[PDB]
Amino acid sequence: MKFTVEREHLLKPLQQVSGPLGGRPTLPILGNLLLQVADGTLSLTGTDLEMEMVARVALVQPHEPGATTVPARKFFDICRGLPEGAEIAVQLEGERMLVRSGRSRFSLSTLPAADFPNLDDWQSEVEFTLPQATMKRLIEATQFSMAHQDVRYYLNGMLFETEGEELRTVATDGHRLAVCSMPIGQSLPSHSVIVPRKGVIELMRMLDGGDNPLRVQIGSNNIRAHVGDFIFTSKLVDGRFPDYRRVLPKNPDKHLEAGCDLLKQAFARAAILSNEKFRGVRLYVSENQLKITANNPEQEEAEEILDVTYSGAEMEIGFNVSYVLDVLNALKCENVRMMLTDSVSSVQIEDAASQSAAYVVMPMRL
Amino acid sequence: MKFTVEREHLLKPLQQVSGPLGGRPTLPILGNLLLQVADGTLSLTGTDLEMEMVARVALVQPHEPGATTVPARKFFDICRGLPEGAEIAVQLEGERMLVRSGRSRFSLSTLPAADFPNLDDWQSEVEFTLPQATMKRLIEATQFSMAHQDVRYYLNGMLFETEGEELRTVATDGHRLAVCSMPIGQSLPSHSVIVPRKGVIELMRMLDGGDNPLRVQIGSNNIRAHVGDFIFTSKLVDGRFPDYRRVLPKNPDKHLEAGCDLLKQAFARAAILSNEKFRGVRLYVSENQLKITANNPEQEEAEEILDVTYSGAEMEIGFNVSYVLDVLNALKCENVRMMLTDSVSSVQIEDAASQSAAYVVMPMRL
Ligand SMILES: [Ca+2]
Ligand SMILES: [Ca+2]
Ligand SMILES: [Ca+2]
Ligand SMILES: [Ca+2]
Ligand SMILES: [Ca+2]
Ligand SMILES: [Ca+2]
Ligand SMILES: [Ca+2]
Ligand SMILES: [Ca+2]
Ligand SMILES: [Cl-]
Ligand SMILES: [Cl-]
Ligand SMILES: [Cl-]
Ligand SMILES: [Cl-]
Repeated sequence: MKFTVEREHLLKPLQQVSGPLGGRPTLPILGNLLLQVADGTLSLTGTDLEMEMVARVALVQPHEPGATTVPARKFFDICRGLPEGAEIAVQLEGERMLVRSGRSRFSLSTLPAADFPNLDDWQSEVEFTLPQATMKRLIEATQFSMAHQDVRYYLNGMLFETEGEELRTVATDGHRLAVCSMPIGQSLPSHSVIVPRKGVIELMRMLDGGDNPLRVQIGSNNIRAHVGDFIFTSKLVDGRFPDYRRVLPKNPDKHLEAGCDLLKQAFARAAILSNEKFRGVRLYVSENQLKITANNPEQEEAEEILDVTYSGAEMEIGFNVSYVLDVLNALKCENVRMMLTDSVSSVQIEDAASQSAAYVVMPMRL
Repeated sequence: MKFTVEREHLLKPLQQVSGPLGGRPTLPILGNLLLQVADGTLSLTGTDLEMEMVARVALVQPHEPGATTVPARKFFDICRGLPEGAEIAVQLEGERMLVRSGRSRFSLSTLPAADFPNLDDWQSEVEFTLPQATMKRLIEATQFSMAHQDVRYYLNGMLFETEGEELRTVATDGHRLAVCSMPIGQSLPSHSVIVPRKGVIELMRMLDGGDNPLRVQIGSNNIRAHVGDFIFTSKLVDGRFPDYRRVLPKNPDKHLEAGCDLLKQAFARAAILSNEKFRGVRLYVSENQLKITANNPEQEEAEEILDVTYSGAEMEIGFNVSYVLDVLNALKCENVRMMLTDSVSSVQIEDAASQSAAYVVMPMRL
């Protein structure tokens, strides 16, 4: 195996296939990158045995086919540390990979490519394309509502659902939920899968905000995403994910509208004097007014009063203010709508000018 | 006690006296800010019993004299959380301190000002002034060479020495040393003191880069620095701080000059394949050439060759590459001079254009 590639044509793929900072790995070889030269292409692969990242680099300079594996971080750091425009010449010498550029020389330990884990081929059952910006919006809208290392593994992931011409994400941890839907202009089969946290992170990381579209393929136990000359694949998560349709309050009779930032800053200040564990705040809604209160065990108290748009019946309700602040921070908009029912029911929160995303927060008895 | 102050006039002082995050106070009340209204001035004080930060703010709106203490972080966060232009009205009502602005109300728990530790008065023995830029230069030149939680506490601090018309800082961890001297245009007595790590951090934090000169007072066991309407005091550290004059190599006549960035990038690449614990690299100097090599226990190897300016005798020497990189990162200059003796002696490193700072690194047997 031999190749010579310009620094700039290696750096991006090497970064693409790096994956998360974890370790120590199950096998030593999982800390290595698989390098394969065949048919005029260098392929670079990283895996943790469940997800896999593969980049392809066309080789315009002379090259010889073959494969090896090398320490991923060291190889990347070497390439990154070389000067702009550097010609990175790679070859094998016994059990080492030689990397040479100008008067810089490196010798890295290898492990056999034949020993690198090859995940099984699988069959696509659902396929669609969408802009990178749409995937970005879908994941960012909901990601914060995924559970955190819950024993119910399925809540730690994110639902991806096709219905009609829309892709939808749902995330929930039992206490609050987020759902976002976006049209992608294709007739889709009705289907849903659960992508694990680590897969969601990589789906986000692979977006570069350039013009390449995202091509997705869903199998029975896997999902693949292609962007340019990069492929990411992840296992799916088993389990039945909650139906968002059952979580949206059935028929909220009361609607409140307010400036997002004004509302956010009022909750943020009140939150300072809320219980550090339970984070409870109380809302009192009245004609065009919201009063927010908070107190903690040492009897410190916050009160905020705001003008808002509200003509419904007066009511009182408690919420975990972190959950509310999470939502207002994910809504990146001028005005918000809160859809209420009563003090023992959930609230739905949305951009006042868009129903693309909805958020549900359950009340607290206070 | 009563005052009303405009938010932006309160925020800077509150931040000035906040001190470090991640605090373990040795008395609960040290988590509180001391507020004192007297003679038309609000003073704000924070302390950990060893250092103390005091800000004074002139009160142009009605006020009433008195003192109390309140949780520091909550008070700051409340004021920071209020909108731009907010007027903050504060009133002490027994066990509670009321903080109100617009339609935002807060009540904070108080502890009596009478219970707030008052550090003893002490006598200045050495005094001088200097531009803030000179203090910044002196600290930034040497701070990185202080030890990291060494059991010899003096090594964790920074020596401040007056000699002639110069102020000098020295920092060392027992293996590498940094020293920087700057003229301050005043005839000084000969004196040296050790400022603890936390004091160095605050000396740096209190610089605003404005025209306010730094006024320094040194006593037998304390130091004080005044800038504008802010005073910082720190206890000094006991111990026998190393004499930099004995650490500088006596006759380092073999002088090598090289571009800082080229030297740095070569060391940074070689470092990748150095021992992760011991970080050893070897330097081979010869006419107008430097070769750097590194290897680790897996027998991975790096080699770098650069052109340099060198007409001395040939020699090799081993160094901890992290220490060398730390120096080159601190220098921020075009060219560097390395001043060598032999394979069992230390190296002195300087900006080739300035002798105001010097750095010493001990050799390694490799
Ligand atoms: Ca990588
Ligand atoms: Ca070389
Ligand atoms: Ca495969
Ligand atoms: Ca999962
Ligand atoms: Ca209404
Ligand atoms: Ca005032
Ligand atoms: Ca009190
Ligand atoms: Ca005092
Ligand atoms: Cl190329
Ligand atoms: Cl370079
Ligand atoms: Cl400060
Ligand atoms: Cl030579």
